[PDB]
Amino acid sequence: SEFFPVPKPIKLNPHVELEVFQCQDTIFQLSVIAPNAKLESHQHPESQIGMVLSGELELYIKDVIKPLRALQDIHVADANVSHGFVNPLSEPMIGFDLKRITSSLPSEDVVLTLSNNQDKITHLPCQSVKGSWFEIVMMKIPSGYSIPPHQGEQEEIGFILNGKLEIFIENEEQCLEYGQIYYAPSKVLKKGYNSSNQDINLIKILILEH
Ligand SMILES: O=C(O)C(=O)Cc1ccc(O)cc1
Ligand SMILES: [Fe+2]
Repeated sequence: SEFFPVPKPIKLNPHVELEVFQCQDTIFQLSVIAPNAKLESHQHPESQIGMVLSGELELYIKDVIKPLRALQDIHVADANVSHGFVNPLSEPMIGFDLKRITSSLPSEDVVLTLSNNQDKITHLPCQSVKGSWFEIVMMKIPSGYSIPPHQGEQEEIGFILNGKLEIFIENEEQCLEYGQIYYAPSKVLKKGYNSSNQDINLIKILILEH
């Protein structure tokens, strides 16, 4: 559905497998990059951001090489900026990316790092960073916690890394596990509930432009 999109599985080359989700004008993908993969640099008109979830990655961008750490660093490739990658480990890299034709002014950094903060709506501790066209928030949803009803001005895409989370968007409800996402367009009512006995790690991306 629009709010709980079904991914399309793609194999991009012998090294890269993707689960591709459409979120109106944003594409969200979960990636699996093979052990020791070299990914040739490419460019495209879509701006791109992403993070490693498991493993490690090296970003090749603007004639420098930047390491990317799991659940910490976000790579940022503005429109038509040439970017490539190496997986420096003999383990697969599991990650995600978002791609979107952006209107915003250029990003000042090719790598951003999450830092400790507080989630506005819930007042729960989180780690976050804000970029030129996006904000990424990672946070633990405690066992039993109810994410209160909220209508955001900004589009939001989210997913979890472990456990099972109940998510309601506008007029539709699903239990989410890792491998699925939710998409909440601007102004839709969203709420959620961790009915499991474990703390759930949630990542959300707010799209700052329309
Ligand atoms: O999917 C994208 O746009 C990426 O940026 C990941 C990527 C980069 C370079 C390649 O040669 C293949 C895949
Ligand atoms: Fe790319």
